Amino acid sequence: SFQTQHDPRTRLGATPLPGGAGTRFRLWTSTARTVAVRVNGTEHVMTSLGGGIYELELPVGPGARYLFVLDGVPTPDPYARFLPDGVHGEAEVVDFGTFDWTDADWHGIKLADCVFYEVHVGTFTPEGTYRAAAEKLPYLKELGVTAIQVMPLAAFDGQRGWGYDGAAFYAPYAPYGRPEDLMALVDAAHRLGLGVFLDVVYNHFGPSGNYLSSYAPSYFTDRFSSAWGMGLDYAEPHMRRYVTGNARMWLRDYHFDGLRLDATPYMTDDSETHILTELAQEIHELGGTHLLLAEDHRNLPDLVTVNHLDGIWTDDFHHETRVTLTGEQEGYYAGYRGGAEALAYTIRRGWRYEGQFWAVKGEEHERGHPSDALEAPNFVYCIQNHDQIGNRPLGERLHQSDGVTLHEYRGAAALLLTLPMTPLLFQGQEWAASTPFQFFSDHAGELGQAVSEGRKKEFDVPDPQAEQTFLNSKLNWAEREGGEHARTLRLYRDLLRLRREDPVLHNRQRENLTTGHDGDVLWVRTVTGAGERVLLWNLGQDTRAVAEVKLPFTVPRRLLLHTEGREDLTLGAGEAVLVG
Ligand SMILES: OC[C@H]1O[C@H](O[C@H]2O[C@H](CO)[C@@H](O)[C@H](O)[C@H]2O)[C@H](O)[C@@H](O)[C@@H]1O
Ligand SMILES: OC[C@H]1O[C@H](O[C@H]2O[C@H](CO)[C@@H](O)[C@H](O)[C@H]2O)[C@H](O)[C@@H](O)[C@@H]1O
Ligand SMILES: OC[C@H]1O[C@@H](O)[C@H](O)[C@@H](O)[C@@H]1O
Ligand SMILES: OC[C@H]1O[C@H](O)[C@H](O)[C@@H](O)[C@@H]1O
Ligand SMILES: [Mg+2]
Repeated sequence: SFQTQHDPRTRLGATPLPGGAGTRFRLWTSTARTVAVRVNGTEHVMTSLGGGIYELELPVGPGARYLFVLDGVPTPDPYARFLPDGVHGEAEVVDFGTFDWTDADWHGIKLADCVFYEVHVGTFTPEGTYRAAAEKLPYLKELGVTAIQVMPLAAFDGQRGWGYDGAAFYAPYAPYGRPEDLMALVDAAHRLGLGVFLDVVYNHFGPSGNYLSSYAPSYFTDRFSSAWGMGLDYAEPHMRRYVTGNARMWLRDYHFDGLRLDATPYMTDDSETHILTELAQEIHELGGTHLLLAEDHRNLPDLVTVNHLDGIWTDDFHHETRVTLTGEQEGYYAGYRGGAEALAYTIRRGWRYEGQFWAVKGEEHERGHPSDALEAPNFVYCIQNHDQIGNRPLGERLHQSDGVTLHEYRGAAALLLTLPMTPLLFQGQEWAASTPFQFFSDHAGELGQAVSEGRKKEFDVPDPQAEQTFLNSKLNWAEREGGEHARTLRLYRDLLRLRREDPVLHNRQRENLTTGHDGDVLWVRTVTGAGERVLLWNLGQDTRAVAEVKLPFTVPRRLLLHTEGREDLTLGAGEAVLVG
């Protein structure tokens, strides 16, 4: 009996009318005294319906250009479906009915079947567009990933950016391509049997191009703030519907299989039904198999069990892994010892912090909750993602950090890709890419200068505003064909094939997973009705024979995969083996 709050009849923004009758324009304003739409350069006064709702139907169709005029001020449409001249410009009318989808036989992807591959459209290819990205889909299918995780596409200011400065949430960022180019990308992925997920940012708007307050200051609250402005007021139903409307667009209109909600701890809502719960209700009302994941550092199972999200990006695994390999202790890395025993524990518990004191200076509190309710697929694990690379001063990747060997990097991949938790890989990870992933932006004027200054002060640090910082983050595809890059790629392929094919590795139950250690050797054991597998990872500096590792069970004898392709059951420093 949940009824969506959304009706195409009353949708805010510009919506094509049936019967070729044109377009219905709608907006909500709490403060404007005069309200007009400017279409293709001509102003038309809009009809006042009450409740600050304004509407007008005109015989213009898809492709018409418009913005609204509030008390005589031309103002971009926050509900714009496309912004061909960027976030300060006219919107284009978009008709979602005209694209010829060929993915009728695609029915989404279950979380337990996902191996995510995180893509930044601007850097994934030289062109930095959906059309160029689509040409890499067969490579990704053959690689063995099953779901692309696309960084945010909401329009933001400037000619490149990560996506976290999105301001017009309904408008795919024009430099990447037109709406139909995005549809072509999703349709192509589906035809290859790959899922496509989108990163969406419902905790804040970027600093440039967000005009919602021009319509109604009450979209936002002074009670709390975001990084860029006033906090998003989830007590206000129009603010709720701005994001639930947006979620439904991406899923229904662009055929995304799921969404990754950025920084859910900062979606503040004291309503009876939390906005996260209402998001789940709204997307499920679509009657598909769409998934919602949360990026959430609180180690809070209620995200799944109460808000009915599907899973959670859980960084304790990533952090424990990095500290294991580097010994670093700056910032939140101080929360972790690292090492075989620490990793065994963190895997056993899903996440490490289940209520214990987090002693990180400046952040001290009792962090997290018991993980018992969560099942293996509910945890999303990685050893690399945009933040864990990009929030480093030089944006270097794990194998590029001081004191990490390629052998260790390959061992880390084996651990990640054999665990029943849902893995995520960052673009280029699979071939040990030579290129960093640095923080880049392209804001205008004083704001641009403030970002450059901000980055310098926070930590030579590459200037985020420099074109070179963007270009230095571009993938170099040719390099994967040779040397250590090719070796790493072969291993990733072998791991992903084993994940797919191995009947024991099909396990998705924490009940069947056990872990432990002998000195600096980590072991991870899976036992199902199909058999037994053990992953051993030598995190020490010396060589260890599998036969001499003390285990509370008899080690399986058959060598299924060795991270350095060795014939015998011996582990060099940093190496791993899967036995069965
Ligand atoms: O404060 C938020 C929630 O805390 C508890 O929920 C967590 O802790 C429980 C055991 O302490 C677990 O059973 C549960 O899976 C966790 O999410 C509390 O039980 C909830 O009602 C609170 O909302
Ligand atoms: O070598 C001095 C440091 O020893 C420990 O850290 C190392 O050993 C950990 C396993 O116990 C690894 O995770 C870590 O990468 C190593 O640096 C100790 O924890 C540190 O506090 C010492 O500085
Ligand atoms: O993983 C825990 C960390 O997550 C970060 O994203 C939080 O903002 C930071 O405060 C915390 O130390
Ligand atoms: O601005 C007048 C009213 O406009 C809309 O109804 C908002 O949903 C409501 O919260 C507000 O009180
Ligand atoms: Mg020992």
